[PDB]
Amino acid sequence: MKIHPTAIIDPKAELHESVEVGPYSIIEGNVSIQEGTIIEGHVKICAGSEIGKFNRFHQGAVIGVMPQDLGFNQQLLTKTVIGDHNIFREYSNIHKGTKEDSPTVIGNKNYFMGNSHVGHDCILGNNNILTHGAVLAGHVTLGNFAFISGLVAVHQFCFVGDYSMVAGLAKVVQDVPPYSTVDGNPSTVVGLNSVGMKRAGFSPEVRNAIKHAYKVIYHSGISTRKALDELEASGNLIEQVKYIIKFFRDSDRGVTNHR
Amino acid sequence: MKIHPTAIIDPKAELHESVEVGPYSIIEGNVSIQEGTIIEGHVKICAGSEIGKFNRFHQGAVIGVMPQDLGFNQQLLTKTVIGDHNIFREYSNIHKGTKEDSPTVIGNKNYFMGNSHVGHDCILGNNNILTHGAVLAGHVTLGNFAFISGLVAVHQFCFVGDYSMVAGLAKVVQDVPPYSTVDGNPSTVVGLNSVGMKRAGFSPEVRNAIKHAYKVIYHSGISTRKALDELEASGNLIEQVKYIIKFFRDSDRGVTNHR
Amino acid sequence: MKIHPTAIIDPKAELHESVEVGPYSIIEGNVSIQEGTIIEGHVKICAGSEIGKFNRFHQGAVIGVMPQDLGFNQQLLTKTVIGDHNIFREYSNIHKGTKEDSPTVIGNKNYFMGNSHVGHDCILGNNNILTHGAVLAGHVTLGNFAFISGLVAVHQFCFVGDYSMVAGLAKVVQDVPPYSTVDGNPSTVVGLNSVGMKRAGFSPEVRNAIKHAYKVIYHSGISTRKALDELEASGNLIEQVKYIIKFFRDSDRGVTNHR
Ligand SMILES: CCCCCCCCC[C@@H](O)CC(=O)N[C@H]1[C@H](O)[C@@H](CO)O[C@H](OP(=O)(O)OP(=O)(O)OC[C@H]2O[C@@H](n3ccc(=O)[nH]c3=O)[C@H](O)[C@@H]2O)[C@@H]1NC(C)=O
Ligand SMILES: CCCCCCCCC[C@@H](O)CC(=O)N[C@H]1[C@H](O)[C@@H](CO)O[C@H](OP(=O)(O)OP(=O)(O)OC[C@H]2O[C@@H](n3ccc(=O)[nH]c3=O)[C@H](O)[C@@H]2O)[C@@H]1NC(C)=O
Ligand SMILES: CCCCCCCCC[C@@H](O)CC(=O)N[C@H]1[C@H](O)[C@@H](CO)O[C@H](OP(=O)(O)OP(=O)(O)OC[C@H]2O[C@@H](n3ccc(=O)[nH]c3=O)[C@H](O)[C@@H]2O)[C@@H]1NC(C)=O
Repeated sequence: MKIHPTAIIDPKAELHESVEVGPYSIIEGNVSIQEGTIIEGHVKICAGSEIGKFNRFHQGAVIGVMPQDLGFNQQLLTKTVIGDHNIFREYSNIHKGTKEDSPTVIGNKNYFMGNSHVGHDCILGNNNILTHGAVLAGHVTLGNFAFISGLVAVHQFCFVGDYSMVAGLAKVVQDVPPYSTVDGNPSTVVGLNSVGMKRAGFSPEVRNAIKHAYKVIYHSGISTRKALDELEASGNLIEQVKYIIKFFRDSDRGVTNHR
Repeated sequence: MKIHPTAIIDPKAELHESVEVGPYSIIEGNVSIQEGTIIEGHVKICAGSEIGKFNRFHQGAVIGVMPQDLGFNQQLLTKTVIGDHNIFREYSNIHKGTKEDSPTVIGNKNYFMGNSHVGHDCILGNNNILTHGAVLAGHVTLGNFAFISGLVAVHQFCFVGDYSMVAGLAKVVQDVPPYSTVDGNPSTVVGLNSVGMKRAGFSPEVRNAIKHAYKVIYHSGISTRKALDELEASGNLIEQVKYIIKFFRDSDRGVTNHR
Repeated sequence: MKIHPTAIIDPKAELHESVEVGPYSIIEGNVSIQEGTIIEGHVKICAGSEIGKFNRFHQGAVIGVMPQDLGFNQQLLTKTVIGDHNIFREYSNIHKGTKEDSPTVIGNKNYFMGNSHVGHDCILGNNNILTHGAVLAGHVTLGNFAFISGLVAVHQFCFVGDYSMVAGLAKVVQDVPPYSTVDGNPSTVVGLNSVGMKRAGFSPEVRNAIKHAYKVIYHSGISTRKALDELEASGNLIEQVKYIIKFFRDSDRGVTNHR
């Protein structure tokens, strides 16, 4: 329940009694911080921030700061929604939404390495890793268990599928498909994120069905449109594969070129 | 006119009366800060810094710090010259000059996104954008309205032309030509920065003349030297095109290869 | 001998009397800082940190922070060993070891530019340069006089040889061989780091023997295995060349592909 005396916390900020705030941190008004959340030193939590339970914010992390959008109205009250059990490492930088009804949303059990960045209006699910120095532009969506490696940049309006991986230094300009590994500049889909599926304990049967789905899509000499139709006409598919199909059809920017 | 009590500001620092300095910021001696400039928390403004009007320095921004030059004499009094209406985002990092008569110069209406870096002796004009995590080496020159995307690195002694764009993750080793888009590792000129010229309200006539100039240079099967001569012998050219020609001739490192 | 009043330093921390600690810095218990070491503002030195003589830690540098390893036990007492005459620039980030008997080790006369990162269990020798925004993963080893340029990422378990260079933006996934230059994504060995060998004052005879060694390895139409055997059967070799041979044989991940 210990808070450092040299912390500047607004009277109105709704901090749970268990919460810890370190030296020279600054918490603004219109802030909710729930149970078990530990804040270190020099952390800034900006107005609009709704932080859940058992999160950690390491030194210099900056939460709910202004959108890096030159057309954004700074007098607006916009939000940063953060779930439970997230870790924000040193100088990680999370920006709030650009509209009253579009917050920046982070789920549970995500890990933001030092100096990593989440732009305005990003939506992240659960158990994601954003590695050191990686930057998401505004309006980037991650599903669950995505691994984004160091110094990656993700273009605005891209989706990153569940259990996908993006290697160091990759320039992502289109969607990263589920269960897949993306790499390079220009980046391409390399193949399956097998290591991630195994780590996640996917049965060999599911992993093979995911493999067959992408064999059809990417390794059968037919267009993506025809490949998706073939998969469906094939009969009853597992939900992972239905998810792959949906992901391809709903894609806004399109899906990263295959290598 | 409000300054936070926990700020360490040198008595000699020349701050205007309107200026605002946030919690735990450190301003040194030999600092001039003009009217309307707002400084947030944990900002450091180093000796030699001449800051203009209506600038903003977000949390943790570091201004006029020592050159990352191992041969530089730290006892020297060198400057960081910053104009009006500039925005320096969280943990952005601006380094001072390496000589008494060569300051680091930033003009007006520039935007430095979080964790972006301007090396010693850089010269930047007006209305430029330095996107998140981007780094300019020492002695980098930007004109006006250059857009430099996220996690770009620019080599020392490169020039970046007006209304040019550099995409994520590009490794810039030679000049970025005016009105052009550069991308990749190794980077190349992709084509015209049409989006930027339109946004800037260039007439179709000017945009087409810029297009014709580069068609000759890059798309007519002739050497750059011959292409520039052809353009001039063509008669009276618009000033944008004369600027393109001058930019190519005055280039020190040469101009980025075309794709 | 001057320490700022607003610094939070643990009573148990073993700081030499000459040491300087700037405003709003935080030093923890179980910290040794030797003679002549200057710390600026907002620097954090974490438990386990053994800092030598005449080092400098610029504003916001974070030393001995927790490993970015999700399987690491945070209750463990692990170390960060730093030698003499090192410079850590603004917001540079050094992480401690993951085991009691495996510290993170930095030698002497190294330079860590702003926002550069050394992951858990890295071993660095002397006179190395880690340029702005560059990131080393955990278990990265650098020898002596390695120059690592801006925004480079180095994969876990890679070795970087003496007097080697890695250009901006390079994605390093295998070893960087001694006296060599590595570049790109995917990165390759470009050739010899001649500039670095000359700067270091290598005689033309040694530089030529290094050149001949790599000519055999990389420019004689024979496998690396055969090339190394040929070099040895050639007779008495200089120690630089023996070092090249050893480096290739002892390599864990293998050595970066040649261009
Ligand atoms: C181009 C290199 C970029 C380097 C960036 C360094 C950032 C700083 C990081 C450091 O500070 C902290 C420290 O580095 N953290 C890492 C730590 O060093 C490492 C221990 O060595 O454990 C993990 O690395 P992991 O690679 O996840 O486990 P491992 O090495 O056993 O797996 C080997 C291969 O598995 C593939 N793979 C893994 C997962 C997956 O889902 N799919 C997949 O194929 C990957 O491509 C990888 O090449 C930690 N997480 C991270 C994010 O690094
Ligand atoms: C490889 C991806 C790198 C991602 C790096 C993210 C950094 C963090 C950024 C976030 O935090 C904040 C947040 O991302 N800021 C951006 C914000 O998200 C976005 C709203 O979505 O508005 C702008 O993006 P813009 O791309 O300028 O406008 P828009 O998306 O409508 O234009 C589409 C295309 O126009 C081309 N183009 C644009 C200008 C030009 O002159 N020429 C040109 O061709 C570009 O190549 C681009 O692909 C904001 N500025 C910036 C710098 O991102
Ligand atoms: C892709 C560009 C990446 C830019 C990243 C900028 C980071 C911020 C940096 C700034 O803030 C601070 C500021 O930039 N620091 C640099 C400073 O600007 C510069 C003065 O201009 O002096 C040095 O640059 P150096 O390149 O070492 O000396 P020089 O320019 O005379 O050598 C030219 C060529 O030598 C080759 N070479 C050099 C050494 C070697 O061993 N082998 C080798 O071949 C390199 O590939 C290089 O292209 C300083 N060190 C650094 C690390 O930049």
